[PDB]
Amino acid sequence: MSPSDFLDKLMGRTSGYDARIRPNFKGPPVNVTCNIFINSFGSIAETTMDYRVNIFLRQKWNDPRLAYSEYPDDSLDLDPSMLDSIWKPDLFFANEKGANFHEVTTDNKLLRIFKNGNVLYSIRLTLTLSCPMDLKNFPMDVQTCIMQLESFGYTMNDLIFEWQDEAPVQVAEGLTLPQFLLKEEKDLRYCTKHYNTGKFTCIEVRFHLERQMGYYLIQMYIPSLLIVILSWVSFWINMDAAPARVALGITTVLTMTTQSSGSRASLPKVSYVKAIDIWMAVCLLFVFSALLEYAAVNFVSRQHKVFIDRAKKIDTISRACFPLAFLIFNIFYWVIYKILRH
Amino acid sequence: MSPSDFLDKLMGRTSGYDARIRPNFKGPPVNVTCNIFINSFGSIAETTMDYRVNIFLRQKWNDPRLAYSEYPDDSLDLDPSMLDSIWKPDLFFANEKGANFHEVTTDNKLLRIFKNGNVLYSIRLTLTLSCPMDLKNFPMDVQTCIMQLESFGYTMNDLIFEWQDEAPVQVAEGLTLPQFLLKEEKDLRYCTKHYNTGKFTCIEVRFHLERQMGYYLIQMYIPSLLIVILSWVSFWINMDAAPARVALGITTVLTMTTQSSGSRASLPKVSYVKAIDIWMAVCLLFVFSALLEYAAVNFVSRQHKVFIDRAKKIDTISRACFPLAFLIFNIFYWVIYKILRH
Amino acid sequence: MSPSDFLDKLMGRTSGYDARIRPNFKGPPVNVTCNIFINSFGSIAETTMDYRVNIFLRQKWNDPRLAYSEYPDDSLDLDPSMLDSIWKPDLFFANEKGANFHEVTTDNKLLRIFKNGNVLYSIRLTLTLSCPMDLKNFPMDVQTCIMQLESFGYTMNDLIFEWQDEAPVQVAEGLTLPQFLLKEEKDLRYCTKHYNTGKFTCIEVRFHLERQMGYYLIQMYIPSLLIVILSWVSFWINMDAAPARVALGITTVLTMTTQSSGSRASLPKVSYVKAIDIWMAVCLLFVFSALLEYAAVNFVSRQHKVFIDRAKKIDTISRACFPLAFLIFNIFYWVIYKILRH
Amino acid sequence: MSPSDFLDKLMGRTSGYDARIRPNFKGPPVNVTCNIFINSFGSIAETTMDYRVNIFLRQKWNDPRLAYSEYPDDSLDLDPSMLDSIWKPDLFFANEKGANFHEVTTDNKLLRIFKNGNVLYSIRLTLTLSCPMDLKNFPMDVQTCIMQLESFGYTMNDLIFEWQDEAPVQVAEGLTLPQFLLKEEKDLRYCTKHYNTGKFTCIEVRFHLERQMGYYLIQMYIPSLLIVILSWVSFWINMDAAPARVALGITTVLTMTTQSSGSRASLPKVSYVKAIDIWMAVCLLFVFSALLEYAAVNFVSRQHKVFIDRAKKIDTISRACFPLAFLIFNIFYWVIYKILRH
Amino acid sequence: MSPSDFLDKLMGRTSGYDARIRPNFKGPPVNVTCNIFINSFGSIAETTMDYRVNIFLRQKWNDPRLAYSEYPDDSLDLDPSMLDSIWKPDLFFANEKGANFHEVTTDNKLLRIFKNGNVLYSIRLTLTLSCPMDLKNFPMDVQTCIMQLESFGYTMNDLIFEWQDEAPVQVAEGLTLPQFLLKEEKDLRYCTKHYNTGKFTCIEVRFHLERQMGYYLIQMYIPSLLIVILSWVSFWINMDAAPARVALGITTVLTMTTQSSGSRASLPKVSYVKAIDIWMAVCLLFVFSALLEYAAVNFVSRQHKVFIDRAKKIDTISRACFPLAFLIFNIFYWVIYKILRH
Ligand SMILES: *[C@@H]1O[C@H](CO)[C@@H](O[C@@H]2O[C@H](CO)[C@@H](O)[C@H](O)[C@H]2NC(C)=O)[C@H](O)[C@H]1NC(C)=O
Ligand SMILES: *[C@@H]1O[C@H](CO)[C@@H](O[C@@H]2O[C@H](CO)[C@@H](O)[C@H](O)[C@H]2NC(C)=O)[C@H](O)[C@H]1NC(C)=O
Ligand SMILES: *[C@@H]1O[C@H](CO)[C@@H](O[C@@H]2O[C@H](CO)[C@@H](O)[C@H](O)[C@H]2NC(C)=O)[C@H](O)[C@H]1NC(C)=O
Ligand SMILES: *[C@@H]1O[C@H](CO)[C@@H](O[C@@H]2O[C@H](CO)[C@@H](O)[C@H](O)[C@H]2NC(C)=O)[C@H](O)[C@H]1NC(C)=O
Ligand SMILES: *[C@@H]1O[C@H](CO)[C@@H](O[C@@H]2O[C@H](CO)[C@@H](O)[C@H](O)[C@H]2NC(C)=O)[C@H](O)[C@H]1NC(C)=O
Repeated sequence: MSPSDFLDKLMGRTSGYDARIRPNFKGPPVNVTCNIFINSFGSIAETTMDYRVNIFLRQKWNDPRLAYSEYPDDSLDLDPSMLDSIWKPDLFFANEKGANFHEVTTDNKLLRIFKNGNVLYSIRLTLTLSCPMDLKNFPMDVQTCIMQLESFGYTMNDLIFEWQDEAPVQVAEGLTLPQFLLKEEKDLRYCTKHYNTGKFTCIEVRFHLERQMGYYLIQMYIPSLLIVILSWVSFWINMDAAPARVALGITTVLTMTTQSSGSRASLPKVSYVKAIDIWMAVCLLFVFSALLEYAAVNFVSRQHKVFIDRAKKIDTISRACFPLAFLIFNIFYWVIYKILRH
Repeated sequence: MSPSDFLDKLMGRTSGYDARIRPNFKGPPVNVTCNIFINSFGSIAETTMDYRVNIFLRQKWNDPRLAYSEYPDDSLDLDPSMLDSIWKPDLFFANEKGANFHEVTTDNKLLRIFKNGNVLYSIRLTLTLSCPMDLKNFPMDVQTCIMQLESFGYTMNDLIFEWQDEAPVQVAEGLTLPQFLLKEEKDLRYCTKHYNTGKFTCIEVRFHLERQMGYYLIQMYIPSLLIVILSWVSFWINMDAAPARVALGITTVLTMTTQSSGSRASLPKVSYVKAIDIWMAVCLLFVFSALLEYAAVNFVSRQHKVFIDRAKKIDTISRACFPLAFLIFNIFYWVIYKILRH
Repeated sequence: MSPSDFLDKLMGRTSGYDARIRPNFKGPPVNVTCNIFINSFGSIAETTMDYRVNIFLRQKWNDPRLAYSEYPDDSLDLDPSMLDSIWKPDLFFANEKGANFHEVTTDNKLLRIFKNGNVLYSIRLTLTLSCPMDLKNFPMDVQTCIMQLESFGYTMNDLIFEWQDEAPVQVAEGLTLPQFLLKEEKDLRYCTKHYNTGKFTCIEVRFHLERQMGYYLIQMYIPSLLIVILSWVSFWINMDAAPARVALGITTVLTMTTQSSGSRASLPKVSYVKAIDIWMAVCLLFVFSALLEYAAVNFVSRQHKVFIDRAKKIDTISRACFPLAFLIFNIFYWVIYKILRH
Repeated sequence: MSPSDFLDKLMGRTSGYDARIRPNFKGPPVNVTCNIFINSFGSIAETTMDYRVNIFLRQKWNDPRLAYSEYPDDSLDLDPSMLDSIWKPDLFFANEKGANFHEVTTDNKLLRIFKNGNVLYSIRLTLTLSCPMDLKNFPMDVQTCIMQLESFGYTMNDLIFEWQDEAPVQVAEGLTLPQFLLKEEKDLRYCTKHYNTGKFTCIEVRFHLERQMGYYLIQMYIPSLLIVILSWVSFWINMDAAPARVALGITTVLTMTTQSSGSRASLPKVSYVKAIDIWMAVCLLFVFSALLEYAAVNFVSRQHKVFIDRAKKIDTISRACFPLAFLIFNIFYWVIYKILRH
Repeated sequence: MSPSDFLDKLMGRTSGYDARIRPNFKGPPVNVTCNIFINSFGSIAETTMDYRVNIFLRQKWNDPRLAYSEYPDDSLDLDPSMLDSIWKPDLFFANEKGANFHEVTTDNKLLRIFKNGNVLYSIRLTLTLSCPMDLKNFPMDVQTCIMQLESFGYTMNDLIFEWQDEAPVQVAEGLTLPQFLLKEEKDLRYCTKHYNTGKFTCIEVRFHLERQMGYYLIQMYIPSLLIVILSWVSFWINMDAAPARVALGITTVLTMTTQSSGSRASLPKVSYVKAIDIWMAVCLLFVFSALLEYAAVNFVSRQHKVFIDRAKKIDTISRACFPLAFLIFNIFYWVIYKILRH
């Protein structure tokens, strides 16, 4: 017998199957088991606070009205064009901003019915899910991206969503990200919603992303430290070398400003302060104070042996004072961003 | 009895229900109560003057032709595919530039009919609403974003829109914005339209957004002030140090110009003047005048004891005159932008 | 009687109404009166030469086959889903690159039929209309944007388009533009097309846009003038101060180049010369000549009393010669761009 | 008689017209004459190698099965909704990456049938056609854009495409391009394809685009030449002026680097060398050699009358040697890019 | 006889053809032979890790139920509108993020049936395929782009995909890429998938892309080397020339920083270190050490004949030491990136 003809007998008007009535309409709720396979992951943007995924979604549930025993085959396949003749759960993604299905060649959907009445429903789709980001410690920050699966109009006494026991969420190997690193550990939660109407089923997954630091370390932190160090060689130059010392100080200030201005074009645009901003401001303050040191030294010396000793004392003190304060600032800055980060 | 079969009897040709005829076609107008739940908020742009939202819209009204008493159930659910068989209000958003519905998995729409005839209609959609912006005080500015709900072809004697009493507008917790802060207070208005045809119902909501200032303060205002201060140390250098003083002045001017040029790439593009532009121009004028001070001083001295006293008097006067004028400008600038802002 | 049932009798097969036959098929042409209400205006781009509008379009014409007298009501409303059962003009926008209708909630369309047979047809749509731009005087330029309404396949002996007498075009209050100013005066034209087939009806509107100048004046013209002025203080420095004068000249040249390079990132990208480009080049030429003046002066002096007088004469002449030529250039530049602009 | 009723008799089941059978199914092939009218032209990009057009396409062919003599009218118009009931050629654009039709108001399509059986089919559509570009001589380059019209599944013994004799291709007046100039001369070709199946008809048009040079000349070539000239004034300064000469040389190098860095942001991004790159590198090499000249001169002089003569000889030789080599390079560079360009 | 009427007899209800039943439903699997012709290739982006293609896909398989002998014609063509009445393989692209078909003029699809029952199915479509990239050696890197063809719901005992023997993959001549070079060699693989359900057929192709180096060599590597060389001329200047030597060193540092900042805007944005970053950092370290050399030399000399000899010894050693270390670094850097690259 034709499988299509058998499916017609199973789900036609003579059978009386109603696609708008859920299975077990009188008694216990329907239990749906879900799996997610992630094919691609990326397009993480802070201007819109969202990311893009391409996933495989599989749902399994039992429909006692679809049980059959006459047909020898143990499974039956349904045409994607007739999927509206069967009951399906009204799943939707809560934090979703855009989605679509895939139609290249044939429609990317599959539905299978077994002898006992179990239904397997696997579909492929692309999502744009929103995720808030903090960026308060931007060079050293960890972000969490979630994905919520919810029912639209069924309460907990009608529909229940559960994760699989073996492997709910899997990620294809070889995926890379230009800016982040996706950790292998994932969390499965129960974010049940409580409204006036009642409780609504909802399951959640969490992804942890860590940002790499090599480019920032080699392109922003090291040159700033080198410029700050170069600003210290003024204290080792003779005090009667004003056209050299003043020029060196002002050119170090200019170099610091050009470095900071160049670094701004390749950073996220936010209105609040970040750790790299704090570092940049402190380096600018250091190279700014280095010039006032020599300004104070030149005035005291010109004032008319005691005067020329006091001017030299300031240089000898500064030679050891400036690196010590810089080191104290460095250790304070690094411990609170590499330890106080959980 | 099947709920779908009962709905067919209620809204079929035998019943004679007409979807193109509003409820109470002869007498009083229809009253519609509206709720809005905001899921996401962002994508605020000044180039296009618009923002993006993802909302839940709920409408409630009474239809006496849909009252039923035979069916034991107190509520009935309608299939989203047959929503064209029932009368719905012709609501639309007046300041909308783009909208779409959501179809991932099942269509994201719901319609419920109660025994007395009340109808609940909840749908999910994404909007692109336009909002004019001023940006005349750009670092310290407050913007207001509105959302207008209007009827397309029904006058006030046929259709009336009202807000809920309990909670018209709600916002999901945890929403963040890269540039603005959304205040918790919202306004509900009655922006009724008066045309030649007649009065048309319209309700409005207002959102207040405040821009943060930490990044601008730490990256634009402070370095400019530091450069202006550095330009003042020329007055404390010996007047016979022309290769030092001239070089310091011209390098401070160059540093100011590089800072201003670097800051321009990360600002909104408008054709009118802003407060940050005023600040930048004043700082440039100060560092420009500092060099002319020394130009005047070098000429008077070379002219051939009275001459060398007059040159020193200018330096001694400038040492106190320049910071005083800068302080006066600072307090004048800050009070009119932090007080005269309502 | 049901209005829908009456409309069925009026426009059914028993009536014999044909939607593919224009009114007055044998005799005089159909006269259509048009109104346009503009809701939003913006997204003006020079890379693609186009702008975006959101408008309300209303058309009115008389159909003698739709006259009715039995029904007491003075007006009848047609369902948007059945709009294909009535004859409508084949209007289209000639300079249009993209358009779409609005479907949020219900379709944004309306059709009304009166007793005498008059038809009112109001619809809402979004356009992307193309407009060529010159940008030859870019800081001080006026652009004109047009909007053409044309018939696709009807000649002047079948279809005629006319503007309203009272108010063809209206603009909603409160619209702002980030770069331009929209003048309140509009033009109504008759841009009838003449082809081999015959004359085709076409009406036109014109919008005048003026660009603001405050940002450009405060950020490009003033700093360049300040740098040019700073380049003149070399003539007031002692001629035996080569490490000061040469450094000041070359640093002014460098500052001019940095200002010009920074200003380029925020300007329209075209391949022809603009007024701001002319100004930038002239300022660079001035600061370039200022250094050659001192180069000539240093050589004549070293050559071995008559020689040291000739060198001083050049400085004394230049002190008055350079600002005079700059002033002459300034007045010549400004009069031809603020007067010869119509 | 109704024209629609006559068309029904002409192309109904009683007539037996088959839309899947080409005219003259047994004998000679069908000859189709094509016209193209271009409404807009632009959006030329090198990152994607494509351009955008909005055109009117007209096709004419003879169908002997559609000849009529009973109806007095000499022409008949077909409804755009019933265009699938008639045979049309399967034309498509070979180098097309994206296309769509226009539906604002009514569908922008037209089909007319004459008494002898001739068919006129005019439609409006938007294309995104791909064009490879070289950019090897980027400031002075000419690009050619093509447009291929091909049949999908008909060989030369079934379908033949021909251009019109009078005016195949026309361009609307007033079109402007921000970067290129469209020449008035166009080419018509026969790019017939030869495959295993057989010969397939294909016609081609070519457009020639020339890039303007005013902006590049006034903003890149002239300032570089001015900086190179400024680097030559070191040879006219006294050899015992090291803090002036060294500073002038290094500042000219820095100015050259800043100019080159600023110019890079507004150029096409390719991985191969361009003429502007060659010019930039040569200018940098010149300003680099100018400093080594003075480095060599200072060492020879300090070495301890014969020594001080040799140092002066180098300066006197360089004063004439450097501009001569620069002039030779200039004429060599310009002749091979303005003559060897065909 | 009409070919459409013959096709109706062949694939109608009287024939009993079922489009949901694969050929040879009881026995051996179906063998499908595939060809791919690439029309365009480009839009390679590292922010989204994907590329765009426009291809022709051809599939051939044998259907014994479609064999015919009555009709004299050796081939029959099927209408694209009725393609759902025939069985087609459920091919899909595994690494695909977006796809669409082409409808300009007629639909771009073709299906032919021969006498023995063979089916030829050629269609045109556009893809957006994802490809991970490394960019760890960014100036000198080779990337591989794949394209996977897979079945959605058929195991290896039902459906098998094979490449053609003669020419599976062909590329149109004249294709260019702004950044890469496409090698002429391609690979054909068998990437069969093993799941819990069973084995699924899958074929793969690989494309090798090489990045050109001319622009990077002429714009980044050469100027950095020139600046490093210019930093070495300090060792040939007299040690008592502090205002010259210090200024030259600090200006070389500033020039290096400006070059590095300018080069950053035109590079891919990643968070890990690249070869160009390593080169930039080493050049900055060299120009940084050159200034400390003179700082050490000036202090030793001022300390108060033995002292003035030790200071000169450092300069004489550095004159040969610095270029030697630079050369060693250069050869080490180039051999490990031009040899250790496979
Ligand atoms: C769906 O799962 C729930 C949870 O296991 C089932 O509800 C339980 O059913 C068992 C019967 O074996 C009862 O003993 C439990 O008390 C039920 N749980 C609760 C909280 O009441 C439910 O039966 C399942 N649905 C179906 C159709 O089997
Ligand atoms: C919709 O609301 C309006 C406003 O309350 C109702 O109009 C009023 O109806 C009451 C009857 O209880 C009258 O006493 C008032 O005079 C009415 N207001 C006005 C301004 O005339 C209207 O009845 C409501 N619609 C329905 C169907 O109940
Ligand atoms: C549409 O408008 C035109 C222009 O007014 C009408 O044509 C005129 O009709 C009057 C009749 O009252 C004649 O006296 C004029 O000579 C006509 N103008 C021309 C140029 O011939 C036309 O009648 C209108 N259409 C309809 C249906 O009334
Ligand atoms: C389409 O055009 C071709 C080319 O002119 C026609 O083929 C020619 O027909 C004439 C008959 O007048 C013959 O004398 C020529 O020998 C034909 N050319 C070739 C190359 O064989 C063809 O007849 C035209 N199609 C129709 C339907 O008229
Ligand atoms: C599809 O191709 C496969 C592989 O060649 C065919 O399977 C083989 O069929 C031959 C019969 O000529 C057997 O001798 C081989 O043992 C088969 N291979 C295996 C691995 O069992 C298959 O018959 C082809 N399908 C059709 C419909 O002809």
